[PDB]
Amino acid sequence: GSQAPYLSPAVPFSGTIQGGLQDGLQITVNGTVLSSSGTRFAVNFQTGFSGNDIAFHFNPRFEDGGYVVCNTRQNGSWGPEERKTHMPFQKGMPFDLCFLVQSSDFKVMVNGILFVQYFHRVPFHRVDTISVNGSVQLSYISFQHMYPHPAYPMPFITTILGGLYPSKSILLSGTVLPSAQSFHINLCSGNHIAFHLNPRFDENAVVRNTQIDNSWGSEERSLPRKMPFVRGQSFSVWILCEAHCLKVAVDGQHLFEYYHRLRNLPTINRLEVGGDIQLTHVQT
Ligand SMILES: OC[C@H]1O[C@@H](O[C@H]2[C@H](O)[C@@H](O)[C@@H](O)O[C@@H]2CO)[C@H](O)[C@@H](O)[C@H]1O
Ligand SMILES: OC[C@H]1O[C@@H](O[C@H]2[C@H](O)[C@@H](O)[C@H](O)O[C@@H]2CO)[C@H](O)[C@@H](O)[C@H]1O
Ligand SMILES: [Zn+2]
Repeated sequence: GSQAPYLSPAVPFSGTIQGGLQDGLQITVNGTVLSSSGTRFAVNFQTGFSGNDIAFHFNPRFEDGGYVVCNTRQNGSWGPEERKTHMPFQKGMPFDLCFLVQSSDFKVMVNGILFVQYFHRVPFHRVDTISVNGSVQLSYISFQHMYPHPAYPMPFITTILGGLYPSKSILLSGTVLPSAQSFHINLCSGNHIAFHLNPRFDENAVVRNTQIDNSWGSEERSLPRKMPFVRGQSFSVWILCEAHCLKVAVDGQHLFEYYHRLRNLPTINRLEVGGDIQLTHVQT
């Protein structure tokens, strides 16, 4: 069983990794590097919340042409720095950063490409905390016990085992096709669509509705700001189920609430994704 994800955690952030790091554990970080608020950010796998002991410090730096520093801190002492002289991140752009823990190292992938392989210097069992600081904003941090990035056929239909309930979250990472017209995300119950999320680029709107016995209800189109999705750009979306409504955020920014119309939450046990996007991650 994998622990629940951290949704839109505020930076600086520090959170427990339930059960500590384990061989086969994959930690996914979806966020966006700030456009004009600093020149570096870091993701740390550490022991406790002090910072004196960081088993793995992943530090992208938008300095001197861009590079990334990897190191370990033990009892306040930094070890030999391991640097990658190329920068896979971009200011103002969302990213998919995944850490795969293995017996001898951390496999670090950025937007689907293996970027760094960091051999353990400190026993990975001693890591019980993940922290994030710097010029970055977070959408979510998820956990999954293990392909790190499998191919998702479109449309993608999958079962939400156990269905919905208060505190249940659904996560999605993908990319809007450059030529995208629209795409949708449905949470279904039998022959009904409990929740329909439909971003439309041509209409420049994000439509939400419910379909009962093939009949659509009142459309909800409210948005706190401009269209959050961009053509050709990667994105992340999380849907949090509460007793009275669903809360939806895109790239870490709350977009809206959608009060339940179909109330038997456990029956909402199917997720369907279709349209003009490519999927990267899905957690149900
Ligand atoms: O409410 C979601 C469904 O909308 C349908 O289109 C609506 C359209 O949004 C509205 O402006 C009006 O023209 O009525 C249409 C038909 O109901 C979509 O066709 C359907 O796929 C859902 O997205
Ligand atoms: O090594 C990780 C650690 O680096 C510190 O900065 C280093 C710097 O990278 C190096 O070139 C210089 O010789 O020493 C500095 C201090 O050790 C950062 O300050 C720290 O936050 C970590 O990123
Ligand atoms: Zn990933």
